[PDB]
Amino acid sequence: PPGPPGPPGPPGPPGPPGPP
Amino acid sequence: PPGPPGPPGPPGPPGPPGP
Amino acid sequence: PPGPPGPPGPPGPPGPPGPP
Repeated sequence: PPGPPGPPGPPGPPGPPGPP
Repeated sequence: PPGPPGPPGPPGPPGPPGP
Repeated sequence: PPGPPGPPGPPGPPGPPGPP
């Protein structure tokens, strides 16, 4: 049989700047 | 063998308003 | 055979504060 799933991916980048 | 890591997460949410 | 890729990473952190 196939091996198991790999681990989770890394966290995404920061979100965008807030508004003024 | 185990598979590769999954993909990057999405961007986070917006920062807060400025001063 | 190799397992499949893992699941997605989590969201990134919040963006920075907006300008004045």
